[PDB]
Amino acid sequence: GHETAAQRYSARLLQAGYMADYLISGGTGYVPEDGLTAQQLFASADGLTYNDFLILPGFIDFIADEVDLTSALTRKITLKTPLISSPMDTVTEADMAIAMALMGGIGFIHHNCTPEFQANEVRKVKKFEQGFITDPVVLSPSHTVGDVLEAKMRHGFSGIPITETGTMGSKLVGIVTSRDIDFLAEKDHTTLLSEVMTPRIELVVAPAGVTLKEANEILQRSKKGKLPIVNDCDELVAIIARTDLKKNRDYPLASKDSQKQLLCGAAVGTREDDKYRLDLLTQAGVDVIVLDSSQGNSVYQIAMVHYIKQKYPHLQVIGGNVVTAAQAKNLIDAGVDGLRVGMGCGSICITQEVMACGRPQGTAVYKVAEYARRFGVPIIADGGIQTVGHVVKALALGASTVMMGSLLAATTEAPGEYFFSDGVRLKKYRGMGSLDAMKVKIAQGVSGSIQDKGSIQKFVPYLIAGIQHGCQDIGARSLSVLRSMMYSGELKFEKRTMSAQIEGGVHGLHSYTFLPFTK
Amino acid sequence: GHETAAQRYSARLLQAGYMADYLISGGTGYVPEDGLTAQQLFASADGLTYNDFLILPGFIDFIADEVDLTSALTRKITLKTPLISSPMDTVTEADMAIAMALMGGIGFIHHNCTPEFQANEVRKVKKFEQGFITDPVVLSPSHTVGDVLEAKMRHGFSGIPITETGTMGSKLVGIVTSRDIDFLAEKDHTTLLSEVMTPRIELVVAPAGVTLKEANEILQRSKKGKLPIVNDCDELVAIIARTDLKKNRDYPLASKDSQKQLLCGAAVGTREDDKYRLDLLTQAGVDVIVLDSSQGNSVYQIAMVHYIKQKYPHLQVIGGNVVTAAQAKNLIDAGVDGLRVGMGCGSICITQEVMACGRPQGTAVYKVAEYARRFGVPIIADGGIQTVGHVVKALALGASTVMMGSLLAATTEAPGEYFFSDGVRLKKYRGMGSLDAMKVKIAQGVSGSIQDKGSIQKFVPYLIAGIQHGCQDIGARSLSVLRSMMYSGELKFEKRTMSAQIEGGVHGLHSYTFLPFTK
Amino acid sequence: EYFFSDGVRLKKYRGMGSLDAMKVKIAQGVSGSIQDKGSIQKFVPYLIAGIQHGCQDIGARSLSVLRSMMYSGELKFEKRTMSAQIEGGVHGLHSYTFLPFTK
Ligand SMILES: NC(=O)c1ccc[n+]([C@@H]2O[C@H](COP(=O)([O-])OP(=O)(O)OC[C@H]3O[C@@H](n4cnc5c(N)ncnc54)[C@H](O)[C@@H]3O)[C@@H](O)[C@H]2O)c1
Ligand SMILES: NC(=O)c1ccc[n+]([C@@H]2O[C@H](COP(=O)([O-])OP(=O)(O)OC[C@H]3O[C@@H](n4cnc5c(N)ncnc54)[C@H](O)[C@@H]3O)[C@@H](O)[C@H]2O)c1
Ligand SMILES: Nc1nc2c(ncn2[C@@H]2O[C@H](COP(=O)(O)OP(=O)(O)OP(=O)(O)O)[C@@H](O)[C@H]2O)c(=O)[nH]1
Ligand SMILES: Nc1nc2c(ncn2[C@@H]2O[C@H](COP(=O)(O)OP(=O)(O)OP(=O)(O)O)[C@@H](O)[C@H]2O)c(=O)[nH]1
Ligand SMILES: Nc1nc2c(ncn2[C@@H]2O[C@H](COP(=O)(O)OP(=O)(O)OP(=O)(O)O)[C@@H](O)[C@H]2O)c(=O)[nH]1
Ligand SMILES: Nc1nc2c(ncn2[C@@H]2O[C@H](COP(=O)(O)OP(=O)(O)OP(=O)(O)O)[C@@H](O)[C@H]2O)c(=O)[nH]1
Ligand SMILES: Nc1ncnc2c1ncn2[C@@H]1O[C@H](COP(=O)(O)OP(=O)(O)OP(=O)(O)O)[C@@H](O)[C@H]1O
Ligand SMILES: Nc1ncnc2c1ncn2[C@@H]1O[C@H](COP(=O)(O)OP(=O)(O)OP(=O)(O)O)[C@@H](O)[C@H]1O
Ligand SMILES: O=c1[nH]cnc2c1ncn2[C@@H]1O[C@H](COP(=O)(O)O)[C@@H](O)[C@H]1O
Ligand SMILES: O=c1[nH]cnc2c1ncn2[C@@H]1O[C@H](COP(=O)(O)O)[C@@H](O)[C@H]1O
Repeated sequence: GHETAAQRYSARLLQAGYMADYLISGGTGYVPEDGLTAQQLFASADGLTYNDFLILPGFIDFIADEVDLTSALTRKITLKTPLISSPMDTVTEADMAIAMALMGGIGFIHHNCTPEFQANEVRKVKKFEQGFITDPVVLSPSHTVGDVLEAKMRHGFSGIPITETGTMGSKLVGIVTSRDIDFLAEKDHTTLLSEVMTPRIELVVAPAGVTLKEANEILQRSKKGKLPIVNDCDELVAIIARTDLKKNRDYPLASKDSQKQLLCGAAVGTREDDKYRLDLLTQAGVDVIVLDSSQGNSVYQIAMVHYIKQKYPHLQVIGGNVVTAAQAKNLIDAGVDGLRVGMGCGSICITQEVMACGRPQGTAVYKVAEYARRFGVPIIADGGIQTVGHVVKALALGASTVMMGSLLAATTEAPGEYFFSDGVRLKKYRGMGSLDAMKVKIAQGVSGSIQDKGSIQKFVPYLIAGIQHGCQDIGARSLSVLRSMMYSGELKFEKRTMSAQIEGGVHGLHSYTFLPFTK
Repeated sequence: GHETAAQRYSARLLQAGYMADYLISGGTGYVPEDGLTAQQLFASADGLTYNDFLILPGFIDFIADEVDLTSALTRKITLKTPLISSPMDTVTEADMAIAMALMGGIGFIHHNCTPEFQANEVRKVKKFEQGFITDPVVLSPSHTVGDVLEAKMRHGFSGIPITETGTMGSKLVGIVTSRDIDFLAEKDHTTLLSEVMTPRIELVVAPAGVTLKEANEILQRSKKGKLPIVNDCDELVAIIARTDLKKNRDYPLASKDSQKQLLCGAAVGTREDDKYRLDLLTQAGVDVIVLDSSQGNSVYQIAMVHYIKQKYPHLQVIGGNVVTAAQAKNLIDAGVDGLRVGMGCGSICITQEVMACGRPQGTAVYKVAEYARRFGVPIIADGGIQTVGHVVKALALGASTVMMGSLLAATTEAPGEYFFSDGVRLKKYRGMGSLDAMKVKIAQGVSGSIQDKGSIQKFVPYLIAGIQHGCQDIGARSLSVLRSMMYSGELKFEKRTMSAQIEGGVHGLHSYTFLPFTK
Repeated sequence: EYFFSDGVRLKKYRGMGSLDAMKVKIAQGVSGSIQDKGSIQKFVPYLIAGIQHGCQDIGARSLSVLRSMMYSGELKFEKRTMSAQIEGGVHGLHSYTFLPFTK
């Protein structure tokens, strides 16, 4: 368990020169009671959203950089950062899902596409960083230089081992890389690969059955770009690439499986066709599934959870969108590994004014997360996240991870093109029930647009630093400590009137121009 | 009664594989308590309007299309859809009242007109769709072709049976339709109808005393447009027309009486003059009456209710406007068959800031409907209905039907013309106390304008799909089940702070553009 | 389809070089939108009546006569300064609401 502000302060006093006190209480020192407990804040029976309250500051005895952001995504998946990219077609295809997994979050690929398109986008995420490359691009020596350029333009891989048959089930005869085809003139689609490959007698190779680390040290000291791995009869078993050692050095938080591939999630619906779609995604090596619906407490979703759990029992499933403990119960009881929380919040949404249904998102995160922790189930807080203060509030109220749409929209890794709407660079961002993309067919989203924010790799470390500094002013040394302080009543809250929200912002300045972060 | 979310979920589990539980309670399974009951929401003693609360989502085990929207309008009238057009001069003359009754609602014709104009607009509604046409347009053969074109331009009917004397009580001698006068040149007002009519020896006719379904089958297999009905002495009793079989096929929800005529309501005031008006409206065949006043709990209105009930005892009467149970009591006790609820809500209204009187419309619907169900009396929620979410909320709080002004204004079927005011197409919409149309003479309305929305026949199925999808996310199979869940405490509500209303809308998008429905 | 963008009914209208619907590929159109105008069968007779009344006020019995007066020098023109374009519009009214045509 955590240690109290009184215990920490008392310990820092015991580290310096500055009796019967331990006998009166002991460890439980006096702190004057101020603000509300989360139990008391929500006992009010009014719909509170992230703007309607504040967190009171604590006691600081660590630097903001020591703050641990490690988070459970599901019963069995842990991420080094609380951040998830929302499965929408204007937010997350493979470029976004790679960028989010590299910065220590995850992406879920959207399903407003064909089953084969979605499984191919998952396959692009899983192939980006590698331990042993077990299914490399291999060519036969009767091929041309034109084939090596076409392979580079079709996959993107310039380093191609050459085996006799042209598959892994064969003897290695050489390697072709970019540096031995790059200078060739346009007399390409004539020249055979035996004329250009570095031949197998010149190669540094390692014997099959080496661990990934032994093989790393062989490749590392060899100064080569690739290391082929070969069996006792001299056949090609795998390759490894120094690029992945560079990627590893460059991204110390990256969310990876045991094969050193990035983690990827995907969405599916609750139709019969989603059963086939799920089979392609599991063949593509997907790590976790979202069941992606406005109202997840349905007989159709509970059927699809039981189907996934009976067919792919090692696969992780997140139950859909819920806002009440009564909804969360039937999906936790159906056997989900996590839940998505939010309905009608979300910047592009109109569900509340179309359907009458929804809930205020601070209340929904608190009520669903307080119910879900009784069973050990993690919560994703989804939509309404406009600031790093909303992320810190969502995490403080009991969410394990936060899922963002509009905050990640109009980054360089978000799908589509910029188009410069109205004297601003301004990219498109639509919602999935938007009727802009897909019997009267009612809309539930609004087909809007968002300002440019540059790369995820520059914007997510701003989120991480904001969350860590928020935890430091609270006095929480990790996100697990922050939630422990909240359920214990140590974390205190204050409500805001309207004027309190106004004085928290920027007042009667004439001009106003904040710079978010400077590096 | 109705079956609960716990009972339904348990039943859907018993349809598959996935004990003391029945002995501990049985049927009343555990659901965690979350949100407020309607009785607890309104116990707050604060004026809540449709924007200040949300409905929490339930359990789904049916498709949204199964949702039954059948509603009581009065103690004795039932409509296949909850929707009513408000009796205002910029909303509802006969074109609107026909369009609303065809889509399974009703219209009440406005009274900012003469008694003879209002009775003629009712008569136009009652004539649009027909079983037996019992007093058809008839001519003598001694009329001219010019008289048939004049009849077509004065009534709108082309199929004119010809009887000797020229009335529906004389020997049939032929029929004239459009196809036997349409090609005639401008030598019209000379030629006798005997020269053009299909003669009685050529006609398909049916014997008087057939049922409507027997006559339908005879007309149907004949492939003619009309079927005359004739008695033993071969005089014209009635006609039927295949055009009405097409109307019946084309509009499966249409609100019809036993004679297969559309239902129509009308407004009258509480002055002594309104008795003559009421005589003419009942002559025209009107089905139901509104008594149309800002404050219905008056001695004048209670007089007029007693007069209508003593004179036309089969006629249905709706009480004025009320917002308190103390008002509702004296009108229910005077013997009304329904109540109109709302005062100072309504988009064009200023009565609250002029008179100091009114009530917040969510509270008023709840308090009046909760009092009125004790006596079996239906409620109309009137005014403030800006969205399909407001309709679902009004119905959930206990209204049986919803009456709309500004939402139906600036459709094609609403009275007046468009006039393109300020770069927007903008039809007129005014309120009935506008002083634009009806001592110092104080105004209570504001003479504004509303954007074009096309046909009622395209816009009402959008309302219907929105209400059905709203019921589906709530988990209600019908509007009766929705109100039963509300009075039982199964239906749960949350209040909204102002920031909760903000996050329910559209956030910091730059551009924003929602298509409401796609077909 | 109409899509109701900002409290106005709002059908789409683009230009054929708009890069919205078709090497740097330079764009030459802008992909805007236009307010609802109803049917061609109701709007074209307003155009026809406006053209006929314009010809009548000019004194021309047909469009061939109108062009014949122009090439002959019988048809006369006046230039407009900017203030002349302003007085040809609607002036210092507070509210303004023209009905185009009414059958
Ligand atoms: N979280 C939100 O607040 C929210 C709100 C609206 C839409 N969305 C998103 O929009 C997208 C579309 O999903 P959706 O929300 O329209 O719900 P959905 O696509 O799951 O279901 C749409 C409709 O079909 C029904 N349905 C689903 N599976 C069915 C089955 N097997 N048989 C019969 N009927 C079935 C549902 O009950 C509902 O009426 C998703 O990305 C979703 O997450 C999200
Ligand atoms: N519901 C609302 O919030 C609201 C508010 C204002 C107006 N309106 C509408 O505008 C219109 C006018 O409303 P109104 O209340 O002015 O109509 P009204 O005719 O009831 O009011 C007429 C005035 O004279 C009185 N009066 C009515 N009958 C009388 C009689 N027999 N003898 C003597 N005095 C009599 C009334 O008490 C009132 O002061 C109606 O269409 C009504 O629905 C609605
Ligand atoms: N070839 C290869 N080796 C890797 C990769 N990622 C990690 N390794 C190696 O596996 C061992 C793992 O050590 P770390 O990299 O510190 O830990 P990690 O958890 O695997 O990855 P990070 O979370 O990125 O630090 C080291 O020997 C690494 O060189 C990769 O993508 N490819
Ligand atoms: N060569 C190769 N790399 C693969 C393959 N599958 C995945 N990769 C990854 O792609 C990267 C290697 O790309 P290469 O084309 O070989 O070139 P590189 O060595 O990265 O050199 P640069 O691209 O110039 O930096 C590594 O991160 C590999 O893990 C494959 O079949 N062949
Ligand atoms: N002909 C006729 N129709 C009547 C009369 N009263 C009501 N109607 C209705 O008026 C409508 C028009 O009738 P007609 O003019 O005969 O033409 P129609 O048979 O509907 O066929 P259309 O020419 O396609 O409109 C029908 O829907 C009838 O139900 C009446 O006296 N004569
Ligand atoms: N002539 C005529 N027959 C009708 C009309 N409406 C229904 N019918 C007939 O009445 C009988 C009952 O049909 P239903 O399917 O029950 O029609 P309905 O419920 O009365 O009316 P809808 O709600 O319009 O379907 C059939 O013989 C119909 O053809 C009508 O307006 N005119
Ligand atoms: N394991 C190996 N043993 C021997 N030679 C190798 C081995 N792997 C690659 N080569 C050869 O070494 C040279 C450089 O290969 P490398 O993979 O580093 O090239 P590259 O990735 O195209 O270089 P660059 O990064 O500059 O573009 C090539 O001639 C290539 O065929
Ligand atoms: N019951 C009948 N028996 C015999 N002939 C009939 C009968 N009813 C109509 N006719 C004749 O049949 C012809 C077509 O009549 P119908 O009512 O179908 O025409 P219509 O509705 O005016 O045609 P349209 O829809 O094309 O405008 C006319 O010559 C008409 O006089
Ligand atoms: O069209 C839509 N209507 C309603 N909710 C949507 C729609 N599309 C996505 N959402 C939700 O909006 C969330 C993103 O909200 P945002 O981060 O505030 O922009 C998503 O993760 C979904 O839960
Ligand atoms: O002039 C007026 N003043 C006050 N209330 C009016 C007036 N005319 C109509 N109303 C009310 O306004 C309702 C329509 O409200 P709306 O649907 O919000 O536009 C009507 O059904 C009447 O109850």
